[PDB]
Amino acid sequence: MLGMYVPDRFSLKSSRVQDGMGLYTARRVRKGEKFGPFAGEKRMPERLMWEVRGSKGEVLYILDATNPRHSNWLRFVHEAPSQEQKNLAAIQEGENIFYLAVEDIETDTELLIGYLDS
Repeated sequence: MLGMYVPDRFSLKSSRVQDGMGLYTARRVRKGEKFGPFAGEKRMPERLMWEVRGSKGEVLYILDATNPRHSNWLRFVHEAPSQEQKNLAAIQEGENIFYLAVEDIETDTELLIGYLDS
């Protein structure tokens, strides 16, 4: 009875960086908007994963979105093949991972995560 939830400001359309679907905007994203937190299963050390680190840089745990039942729609955001295509960057605000829009994003554009650079 339940479909996986995708907010209505986004759409799944054919990805331009991988086979299958990717997450696209269905309306504009303004520079500075942030999305999340990223959801996943908390793993101890032993893509679809984010290390979560403490104030001092020590690894607290890994968030693993491999299982769709324990994650959310941020898992559909593919990695940017080259840093020029990136329009989201991962920020760890406290202990949560958020995806931050680092430029304005037009409607009908695939969201692609990468590193903040310069």
